[PDB]
Amino acid sequence: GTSQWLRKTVDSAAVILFSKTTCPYCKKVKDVLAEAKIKHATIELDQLSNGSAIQKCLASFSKIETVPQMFVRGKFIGDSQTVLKYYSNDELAGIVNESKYDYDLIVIGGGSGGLAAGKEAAKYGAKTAVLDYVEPTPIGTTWGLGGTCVNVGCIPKKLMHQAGLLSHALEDAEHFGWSLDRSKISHNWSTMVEGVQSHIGSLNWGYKVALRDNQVTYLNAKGRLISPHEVQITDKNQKVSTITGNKIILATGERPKYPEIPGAVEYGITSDDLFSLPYFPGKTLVIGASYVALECAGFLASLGGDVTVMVRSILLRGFDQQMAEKVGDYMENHGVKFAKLCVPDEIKQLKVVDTENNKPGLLLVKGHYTDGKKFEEEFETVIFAVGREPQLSKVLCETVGVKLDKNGRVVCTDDEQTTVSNVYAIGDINAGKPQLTPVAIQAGRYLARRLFAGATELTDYSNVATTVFTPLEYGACGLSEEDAIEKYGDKDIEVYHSNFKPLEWTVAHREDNVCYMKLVCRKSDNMRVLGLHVLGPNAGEITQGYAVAIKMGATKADFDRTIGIHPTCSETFTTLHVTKKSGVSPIV
Amino acid sequence: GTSQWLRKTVDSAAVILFSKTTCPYCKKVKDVLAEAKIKHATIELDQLSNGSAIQKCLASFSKIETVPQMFVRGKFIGDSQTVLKYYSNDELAGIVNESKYDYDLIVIGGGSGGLAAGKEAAKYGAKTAVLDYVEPTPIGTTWGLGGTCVNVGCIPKKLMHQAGLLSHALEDAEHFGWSLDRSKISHNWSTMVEGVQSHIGSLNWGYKVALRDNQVTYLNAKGRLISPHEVQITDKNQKVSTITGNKIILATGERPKYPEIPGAVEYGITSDDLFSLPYFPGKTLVIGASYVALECAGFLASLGGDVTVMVRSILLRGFDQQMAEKVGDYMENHGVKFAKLCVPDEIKQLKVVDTENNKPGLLLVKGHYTDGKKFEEEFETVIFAVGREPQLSKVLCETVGVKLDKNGRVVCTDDEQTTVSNVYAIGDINAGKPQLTPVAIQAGRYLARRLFAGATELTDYSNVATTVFTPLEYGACGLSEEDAIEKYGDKDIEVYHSNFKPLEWTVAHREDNVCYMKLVCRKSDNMRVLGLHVLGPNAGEITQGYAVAIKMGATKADFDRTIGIHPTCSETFTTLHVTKKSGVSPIV
Ligand SMILES: Cc1cc2nc3c(=O)[nH]c(=O)nc-3n(C[C@H](O)[C@H](O)[C@H](O)COP(=O)(O)OP(=O)(O)OC[C@H]3O[C@@H](n4cnc5c(N)ncnc54)[C@H](O)[C@@H]3O)c2cc1C
Ligand SMILES: Cc1cc2nc3c(=O)[nH]c(=O)nc-3n(C[C@H](O)[C@H](O)[C@H](O)COP(=O)(O)OP(=O)(O)OC[C@H]3O[C@@H](n4cnc5c(N)ncnc54)[C@H](O)[C@@H]3O)c2cc1C
Ligand SMILES: OCCN1CCN(CCO)CC1
Ligand SMILES: OCCN1CCN(CCO)CC1
Repeated sequence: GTSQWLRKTVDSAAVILFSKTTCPYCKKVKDVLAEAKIKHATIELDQLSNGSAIQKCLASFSKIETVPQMFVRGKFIGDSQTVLKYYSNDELAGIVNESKYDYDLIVIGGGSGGLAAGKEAAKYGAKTAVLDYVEPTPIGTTWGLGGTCVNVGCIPKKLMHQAGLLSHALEDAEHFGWSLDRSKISHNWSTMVEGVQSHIGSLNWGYKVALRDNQVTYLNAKGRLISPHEVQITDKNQKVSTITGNKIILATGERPKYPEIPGAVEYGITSDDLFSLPYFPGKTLVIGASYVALECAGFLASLGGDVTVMVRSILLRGFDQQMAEKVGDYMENHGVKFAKLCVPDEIKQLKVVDTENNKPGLLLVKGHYTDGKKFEEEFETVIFAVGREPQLSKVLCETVGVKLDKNGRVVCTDDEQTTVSNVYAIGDINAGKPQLTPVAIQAGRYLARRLFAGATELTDYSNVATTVFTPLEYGACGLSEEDAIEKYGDKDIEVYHSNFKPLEWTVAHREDNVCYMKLVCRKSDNMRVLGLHVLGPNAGEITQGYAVAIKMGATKADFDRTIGIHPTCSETFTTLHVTKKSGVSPIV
Repeated sequence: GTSQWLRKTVDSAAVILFSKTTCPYCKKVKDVLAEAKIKHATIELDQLSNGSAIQKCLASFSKIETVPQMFVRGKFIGDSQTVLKYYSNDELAGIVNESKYDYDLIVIGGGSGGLAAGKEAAKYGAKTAVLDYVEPTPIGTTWGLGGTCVNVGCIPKKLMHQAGLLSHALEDAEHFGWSLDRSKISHNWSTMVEGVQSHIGSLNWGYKVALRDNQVTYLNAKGRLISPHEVQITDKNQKVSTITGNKIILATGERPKYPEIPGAVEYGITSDDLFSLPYFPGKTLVIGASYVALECAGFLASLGGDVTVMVRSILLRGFDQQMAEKVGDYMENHGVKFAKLCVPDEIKQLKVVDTENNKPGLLLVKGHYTDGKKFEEEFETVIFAVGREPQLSKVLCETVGVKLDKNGRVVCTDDEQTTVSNVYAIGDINAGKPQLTPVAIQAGRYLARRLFAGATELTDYSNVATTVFTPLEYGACGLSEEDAIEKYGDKDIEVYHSNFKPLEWTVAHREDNVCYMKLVCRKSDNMRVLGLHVLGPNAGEITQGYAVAIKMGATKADFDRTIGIHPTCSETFTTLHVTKKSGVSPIV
């Protein structure tokens, strides 16, 4: 296995030094390379348990068993005397730059995963290019470098959520003694958008600086993989050229889906448009029941808007359905209207958007309920949040041999390798994986280290915690209650649960017995915690730390023996005692 | 060991049933006892690995080896036929009520620990009395049932902290698009206090109802332990009587210290007075540098007050001093003045408090700095926060034989037992233990289960997480960096750290590179996490979950392999990479 690891590492690293921490010759070479500004990976064999075996195995590549040993792109370059010879003869720069390809790595896609992968690879001397292109939405919306999360996802979404949370902060402040006249307080959408967009702009710019400062080539160009090592690029001017790369990372993400009904593309918008919308949405219909749908509906209602969500069947399919119902119940009790068991048939235009005065248009939405009654109501804005999908036939020619599944996502090994052995895929287009920004980042950074620094660590995609930033937030890590029961059987599952009330809600006169948490546990495995679920404020902060404990195999006894921090919401996880099977009420 | 456990369990339980989950005779007895409203502990031997040994060992108490076996106060009462005989002859109630003592348990002190202990004990049939008396402060302040945290500690402190946090919420709201005129917004102290006190009142009342509903006797009386089983009580009317108890729990807590300087008792106040203060403090001097001092100074300044903290030497002695300095720096940058290296000499009165119009008085504080310069400044309110101390010579006669340490705290075994074998101590008066409400609660609940339900589980007092609710909150779990270095040596310690910026602070134009976190790790123990530290918003929610992982022995690798929740503050713990020894800046 050492041999297989070493051969893969040598074949793939751009520039790599096999070293020992206590060798002056190893240090001679490192100082030369640093002085010449030559970035490289380093493997200190005296820090590896099988370093002595690695050292002997190196002779199969270099005919020598000593350190240091320098490799470039699979070729043994030399020991210390040889490296210094190249340097003193001004030959070293040419040696370390020789490649069959323009780049060691081409990343197609400049989002959460691709930027993380490209930046990390460049640290080890990989000559890296990152391609990013944002295809405009149907109304023409585009944005800068950084991907979905930065421009039209997690970042603006949570900032507008915070704008919404500040509404309840204004309400609460009076009860806590602050003297303010709410009846003169209103929200200005475009002032909020301008602040959000200024921050996004600082991220776009920061990423461009980051890539420059790491000697990564950034091309604002659409990339298309035409053969395993050839990426055809089309720039702003429609100029087409081809660049070649040793390793390719596909990191192209997804875009919103539209339903195939008249008027949807012409008159509706998606989340891609919402976060830079130059007019206030006004009275809004959200069609959809995903976390995007409910998050957007939620903050729009807390900003004072007249909001309706059209739900075909259930909320948050794939999430714990008890929690999903509690999430939606809170929203309905706090101003969000729900058109349940309802689907849209047609969007018709009644007024065009006012580009000069930044006012929405007006739309007539026709639909129908399962009981046969018709839905017909006017809205100023209609947001479709009915799923997202990859768009790879734009990005890889069918002839390259990269296998997709029936949803168009890339079929990968557990080390992100596609069916084309130099081509990898990370982030939302990697089939089967949780579609989250920190997953994409960990996947890309860890992959880059395996490709170019000899690492072995894989990304662990199990028990990845999430938070839905609805008006009352929902954090989760692990299995839903229903999935646990399906997998292990009802008799092997114990669920501990409790309502709770944040201390902050007491003086503010908010609800008893609405915030809620539970631990879904496996009886036959020492009451192992299979799933953790919390509905309450700051739910992402609550949940995150428990994800470490769940990764480590926490049991109910581990939660019990831990002491709470008081007064917090999270501490209630350390004193749960009511089981669902007991039938005792969880209210407090 | 089974024999020692069984003998202790039988001797101590008030009413206990040795049972098997699948015995109809065991169920006959349980239904009788439930019908007769006889509360008891139950031990299901068929759920214990050594139940068959326990079953045989029971014959040494009962001459029989079958289940069920019922015991009362150390006496075998009978099998099923005998218990039913007592019931059918109307003799059972008398049997289960016979005791050498008025109570199975007397709790002296109705605070966090004592209420938790008393309520839990009563669940197992322990006839329980809880005594609580609040000695008035020097200005006459008193309050109701529930202890320090409920009335004059964690609960009002965090509510006033929230009032302070809402100030920054009003500031932020404008940047997020809300239109409000701050120049007409002010804070009303007494409106806030009235809300806080209404909540506290609901807790006082809830505890009284809770005790009634659990058949606990609540005596609003000062208790004094005069012999191992005799508690002398003095009621509101100065009527003195004696009650007897089998087990005694001392749970009497501490009160604020005053320095011995002229005017301190006459003209200053403490936290005991602050949380119900009927006048606004106005321009305030806090003398002290504890978490109480800094928490109180912090919220008073965020409510708009003119606040100074007088610091003799350092902040937060006993806490990580890097974090303490960052905590204080934030406060100084946000309106809190610090009189450093300064001590008070004299408080003189310039105006008496206005009891009719609810306005503060006025005080002249004279003090001196270490460089010899004099301190002389006027304040409307002076708060002493210079430590807390037990007051047990009021509570136990010296002749009883309960050993105290040199600070007046009770010297306990690891199961809370004092040097008097039926007398236990929990909470703040238990020497050496973290002085926190959830510790007191876990200690009392777990002790009650050992005394009256045959449990063996001890309270684990190690790595107890904390949060200081200063304007920028500070959460911690485990060792300070300096304590780790002292214990293991600098060469065995690695510290990973980073600044961060909450997403909520971006649009709000708050500080870069002020929030901060670190993991203090042990190199020779697989990079075990010895201490976790975070300065930032919602720090108690951030910290809590990690305390489970630290309890389980988390390493740096366990943090790394866990995926972040984005966007949160807490996720930065999952991607730390800068070490202090590297010298690389932690800024971001
Ligand atoms: C509204 C919304 C809210 C969200 N909120 C959260 C949240 O709170 N927390 C969380 O963890 N996740 C959240 N997500 C998910 C997160 O945004 C994605 O998981 C993440 O962005 C995926 O990263 P990626 O690198 O796979 O793709 P992306 O970030 O989508 O980046 C892919 C980039 O490649 C570009 N591209 C596509 N094709 C090409 C091509 N041929 N050539 C060049 N460039 C191309 C794309 O235009 C894009 O810029 C949210 C998503 C949405 C839509
Ligand atoms: C300002 C302040 C803020 C705090 N904030 C926090 C925080 O945020 N989180 C946290 O975990 N901890 C906090 N604490 C600590 C917490 O309050 C204590 O750890 C906790 O209250 C100790 O509980 P206890 O049961 O030991 O004693 P107490 O809660 O003090 O209860 C003891 C009771 O016994 C009464 N008593 C005393 N003698 C007698 C007697 N002879 N007879 C009858 N009754 C008697 C006392 O008057 C009191 O009512 C704070 C403390 C203070 C002062
Ligand atoms: O989109 C469906 C995602 N789904 C929700 C999160 N789940 C994990 C937490 O319970 C798993 C899958
Ligand atoms: O009052 C001193 C308390 N002190 C602070 C908390 N510490 C633990 C977290 O680092 C331990 C002790």
